[PDB]
Amino acid sequence: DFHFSAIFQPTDPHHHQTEFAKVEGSEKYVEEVEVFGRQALKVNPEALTILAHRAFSDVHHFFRKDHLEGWRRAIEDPEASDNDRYVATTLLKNACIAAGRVLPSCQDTGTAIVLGKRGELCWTGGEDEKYLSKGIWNAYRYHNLRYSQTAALDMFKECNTGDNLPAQLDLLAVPGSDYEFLFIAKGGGSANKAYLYQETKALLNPKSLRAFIEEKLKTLGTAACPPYHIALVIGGTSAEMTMKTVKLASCRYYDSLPTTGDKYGRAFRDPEWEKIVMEVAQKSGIGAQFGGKYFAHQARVIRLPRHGASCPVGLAVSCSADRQILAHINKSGIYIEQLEQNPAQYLPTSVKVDLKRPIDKVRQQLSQYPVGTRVMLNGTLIVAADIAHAKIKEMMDNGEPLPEYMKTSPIYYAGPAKTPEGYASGSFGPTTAGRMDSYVDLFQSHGGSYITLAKGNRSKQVTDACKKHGGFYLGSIGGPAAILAKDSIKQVTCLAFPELGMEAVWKIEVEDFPAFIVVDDKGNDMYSKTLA
Amino acid sequence: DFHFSAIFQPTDPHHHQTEFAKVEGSEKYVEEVEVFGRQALKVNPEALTILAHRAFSDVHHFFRKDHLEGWRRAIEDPEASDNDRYVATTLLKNACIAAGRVLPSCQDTGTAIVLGKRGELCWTGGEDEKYLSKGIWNAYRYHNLRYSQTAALDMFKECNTGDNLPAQLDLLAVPGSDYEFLFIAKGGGSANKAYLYQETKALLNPKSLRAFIEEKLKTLGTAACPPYHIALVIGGTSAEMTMKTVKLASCRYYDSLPTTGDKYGRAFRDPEWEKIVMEVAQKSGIGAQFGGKYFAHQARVIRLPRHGASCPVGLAVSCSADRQILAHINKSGIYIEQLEQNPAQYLSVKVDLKRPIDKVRQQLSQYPVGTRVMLNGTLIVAADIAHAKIKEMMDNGEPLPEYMKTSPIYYAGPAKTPEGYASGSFGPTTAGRMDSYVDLFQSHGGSYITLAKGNRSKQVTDACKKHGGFYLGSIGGPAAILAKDSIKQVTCLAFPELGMEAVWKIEVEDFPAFIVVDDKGNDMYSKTLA
Ligand code: SF4
Ligand code: SF4
Repeated sequence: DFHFSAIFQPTDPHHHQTEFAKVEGSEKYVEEVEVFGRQALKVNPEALTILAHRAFSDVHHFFRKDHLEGWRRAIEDPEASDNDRYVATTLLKNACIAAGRVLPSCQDTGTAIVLGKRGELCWTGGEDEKYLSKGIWNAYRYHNLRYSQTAALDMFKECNTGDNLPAQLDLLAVPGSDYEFLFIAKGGGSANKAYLYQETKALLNPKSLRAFIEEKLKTLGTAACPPYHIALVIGGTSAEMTMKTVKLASCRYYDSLPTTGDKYGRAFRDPEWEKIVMEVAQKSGIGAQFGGKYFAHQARVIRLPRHGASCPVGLAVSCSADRQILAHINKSGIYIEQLEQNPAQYLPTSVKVDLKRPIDKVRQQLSQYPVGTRVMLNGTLIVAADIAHAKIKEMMDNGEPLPEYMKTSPIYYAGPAKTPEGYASGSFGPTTAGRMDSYVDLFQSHGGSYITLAKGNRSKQVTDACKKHGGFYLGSIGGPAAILAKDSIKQVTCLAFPELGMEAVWKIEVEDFPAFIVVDDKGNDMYSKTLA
Repeated sequence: DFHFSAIFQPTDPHHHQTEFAKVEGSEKYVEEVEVFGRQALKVNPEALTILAHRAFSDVHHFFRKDHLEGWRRAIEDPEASDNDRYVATTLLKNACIAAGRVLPSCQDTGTAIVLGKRGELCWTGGEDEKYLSKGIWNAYRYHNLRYSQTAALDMFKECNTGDNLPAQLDLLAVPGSDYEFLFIAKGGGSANKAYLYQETKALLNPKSLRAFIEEKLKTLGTAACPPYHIALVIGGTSAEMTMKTVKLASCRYYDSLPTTGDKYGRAFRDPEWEKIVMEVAQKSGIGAQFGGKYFAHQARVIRLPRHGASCPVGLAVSCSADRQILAHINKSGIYIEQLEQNPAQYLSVKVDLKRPIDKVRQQLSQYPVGTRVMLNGTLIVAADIAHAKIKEMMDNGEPLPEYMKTSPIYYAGPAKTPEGYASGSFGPTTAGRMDSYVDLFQSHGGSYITLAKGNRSKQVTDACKKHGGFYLGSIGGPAAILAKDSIKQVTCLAFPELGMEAVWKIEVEDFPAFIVVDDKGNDMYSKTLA
């Protein structure tokens, strides 16, 4: 006989385990009515604007307790490495700055994602996408965030949209008369560490699956600012469903699923395999960015049904800029998840490098030290990320020289958020280094980019380039954009390509800017053992 | 100033370009009403059951014109190879048999996927998932389809659900008072050829993008029964959004998008790059399964906005079992897309298996790869779970079973047998998924001859050379004509609890195949899919 079984059967579908705050007076936006014997809720669509505006403000200044507790664990665990403790302390101090509500926790204020669940009898007037987008627009326009969206005018010609739109608006039709939401401000670096694998039944045994996990976790590297919330989804009804599920799992949205399967194919969380993922992450030695135990805060593993011919697998992370917030609109008004507004309660050796010297003397100083050495940088950085590198390569392909401004100072891969009134800099942490790997040998062959500063492990071509050309790659801590702006970045000026907005080439002056020597001029790489 | 711009701005959002038939009497399930001054629609949820049942019945017996036209093009084009024409003719003849409404076009009757768009003022009572699922359950239970869904009792212990549930039910909240749908019966093999790449700005130039397309298309191989509808999505707001978009593009759901971008980041189809994809597909020589020009029916390329730090890319195909139906419910009733009910308007070495296997191997050794053969005799049928169970038995010290040593191994899983028929639809599954077993099984005295579809990895070529084996490629997709004309007896041999994934013993006549891998290190795909 027919038995309907929903794939997802959370025991807490409305997220009662989360603490919510009411938006004061917001009952004025809703009215209970009855039509054809059924209870319905009229919702003024301005409620959607108000809610999205608050969500995409709050999430940039505060974190959940589970995330903060993870950093505290990395500080207090005797098994944490010294670098684990240093990185987690830096990230907690960054969170304390961000809680001042001026500087966002990361310069990459993300793509705005809305998962909405509109009841059959929740009546908004139907212009939900426009009103949510207006709230998002307000959040990014009137706060010190960043416009991160790139429009395609044609296949290759691009421009920044200038407002962090469009958003990803996934509005679902569900039972009832309420409107439920998950808002995510998703960083690009962690979005890029969402991977889909097309596997088979041959994977589905303990030995094969553990070996697969060990291999795939290393491909995350440190490129998305660990400690990570790691999510792994085994199975699914389509690739897109697997990838949606792994995103939501990384946001802890599926924490209340059953922990056993059944003959109807329901989804389940698998605590045994979560523990295995954590053991693999800890034993990998990758650590909280620079070697140790704290590659991961926690793990979520969701097993899904599959077509017999298929086994899609999703792997994804939430990075240090772990930013999501639940909300709902009901007969009592607008409710939004309460994040931790006092992160300070979770709080309990270097070589000084003067960059205000000829770059060849800086190279000479760095050559004295092994990979893993912590340095403190003082002086000028030239800032250039993806679009600037591509434009400069295009100029060189058309016969122009590498610009002189690429030869005078170390190159910092970064893109700043907007500058608060009275501040020298907005949040201004590093970009993922690996995306620039194809340029390093070329630029060094033309006399520049001998020292680069960014975050994440890099490919072998960069290690080889630095050995051939007497170069270095310095790893900033990834994620602490607010404390870097507040304490280290003293002056920012636009140097080239002003038309590119935040993706222009900048000239910045820094003090006490921490980094580790990741790649030296001798063929060595701090990550060569843990990310072999 | 603020300007809202939806990412997707089709000029034909309601699919007016599609022809629909109304389900007779279905106005009884709907009532137009007015609530607080706006137009609304009451829908009896039984309409959802009726609609899903009809959609997931019709789609297994009929195709769209764009798909059928592609097979005709492959036959009529002087530049098509002989193998292109042979494969396209076989697939058209298969479609003619499926249009008899008894045998489905493919044994893999797919995962049931529903994209639904429920208007704000379309009121069903809210139990939409249950009522849609009942209609799907009805379609798979009361017709000669297949139960393809595998439930996980724990991480590794699995069972077939026995009813082709659960479905993928993606129900969206949209403006208005109607209910619009795309139903997809998605085969596993083409589902597996949905790929996500995480790229960078360094890809976004003509030379790099062309080279990327040329490399990634080859990774599709023939493993999802081409000619393909190829979809490519460049950009997206997340990996899952890129992958949803490439799925929908492959279903021609986004055909009416704009063809230029703007400063607000709207999605667009890119005809220039569609033409480039088609040029790459034709020049690859991969062909309609066995070399030629007809790797692809057509291409869809959608360019999306992206976060400056990100460039997700999706690549996906619709296979020979190209199965989707549009539908809508409105104040007049239930409307369902009309597919082509008259596909007919669009129109070797004999190998006796009734011998010791060593004699069959000796005969096959006389011929080069690319030779077309006709098989007559017993095939032993075993796919993914059966292979895993047999490996496990051997790892625990048990023999390779006798039934892996007597006959060619056909990798397949049958659909249900119609009353009065010898066999349900019964075409091949993708060979590559069994590659990890070939050397092992041959080392232990069996699986010397395998029969399936798709190009295989180098380990299989090496195994067949080391052990004196062969891989035979059936045409991929023509499951109904194979069942009607070639399969004479079917018996479950082992592991009956696995449903369609049991081991079967079948007796066949006139079963066509090509020698893809021989016993000498040669592979029919080595030039085109190196
Ligand atoms: S820089 Fe790091 S913390 Fe910020 S969004 Fe990118 S991956 Fe996340
Ligand atoms: S066997 Fe071929 S035609 Fe049938 S669903 Fe699989 S890929 Fe598609």
